[PDB]
Amino acid sequence: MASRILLNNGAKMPILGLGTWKSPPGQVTEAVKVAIDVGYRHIDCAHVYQNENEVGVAIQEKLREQVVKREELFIVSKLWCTYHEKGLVKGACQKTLSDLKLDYLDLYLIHWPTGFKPGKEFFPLDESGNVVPSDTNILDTWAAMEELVDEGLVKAIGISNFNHLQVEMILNKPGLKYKPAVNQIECHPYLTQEKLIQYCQSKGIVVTAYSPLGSPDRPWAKPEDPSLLEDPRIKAIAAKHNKTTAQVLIRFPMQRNLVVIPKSVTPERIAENFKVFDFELSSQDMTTLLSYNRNWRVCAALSCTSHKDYPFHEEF
Ligand SMILES: NC(=O)c1ccc[n+]([C@@H]2O[C@H](COP(=O)([O-])OP(=O)(O)OC[C@H]3O[C@@H](n4cnc5c(N)ncnc54)[C@H](OP(=O)(O)O)[C@@H]3O)[C@@H](O)[C@H]2O)c1
Repeated sequence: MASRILLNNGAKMPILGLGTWKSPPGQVTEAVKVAIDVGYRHIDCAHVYQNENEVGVAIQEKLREQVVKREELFIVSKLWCTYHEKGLVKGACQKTLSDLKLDYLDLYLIHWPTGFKPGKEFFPLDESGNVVPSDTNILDTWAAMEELVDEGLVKAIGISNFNHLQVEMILNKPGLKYKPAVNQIECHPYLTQEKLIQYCQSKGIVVTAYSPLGSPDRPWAKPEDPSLLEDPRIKAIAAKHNKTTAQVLIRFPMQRNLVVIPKSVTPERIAENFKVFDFELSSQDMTTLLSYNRNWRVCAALSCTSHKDYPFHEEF
């Protein structure tokens, strides 16, 4: 298992990174510090997570301690939906850079294909409970992302939560300057993403699997929802390897040539979750885990189902 995957800009992206959604500001600094100590080099961030300042504190400390240098880190962030207007993209990226205390990102993603009404609220809703969209489109937002590469603010650009037709839109764009390097999508045994992964990989786009543990901390979880970490069939695979269920769930996407970004703020779990380069899942294990697909999404953006660019009406 090589620890990095080559992107279309010649850079190498660590296949195991630390997620930071719902890592509270009061805990994320320690989380990132520990992660860096134990070998994480890739950190997945976003302005919408409201903790980039505190991620930045951790990175700054570890740079100053001489634990890592900047070139060894792979820092990812994402353009939030309220900043899809071409005139807002650079300022949104620069806010992220200022909070992270960095002068470039290794990768900057369009967080969702859906643009929302610009304003202070991250999720502007109307009386029907539906999001208020913006008059933005994928191709113009992409052109604004491209300018960030041209200006040296980001080394690579990509997308997140795009369906294959939305990816195709960018790929077919007249005058395209940079292909998306990465599509970051939800992926785990209950949402195995065979078709979208095959599509992206065939196009030279690296896939990053988010919510690989099934995001048990997600805010809209219901008591009846499937729970991957507690699935006894996965516990059984883990026991056979003398590993934890999380370790199996992290190794699974790695063996599909995906990048994976498990989130924790708990130091012991951060360290444990990285110990996935000392075992292999068998063909039977992989097949069994793939067979658990139920097309069950934890991140279905249910307030956005009427947005013109909602990604999940399409099969993939
Ligand atoms: N692009 C997008 O739209 C999008 C959407 C969702 C997620 N993401 C990215 O993907 C990252 C990962 O997804 P996620 O945060 O949704 O969920 P996840 O990584 O599937 O699961 C995170 C949860 O698992 C717990 N956990 C972590 N390690 C564990 C272990 N060894 N044993 C037991 N529980 C463990 C964490 O608890 P503690 O933290 O309390 O230890 C947390 O509650 C996010 O943080 C974010 O960076 C992106």
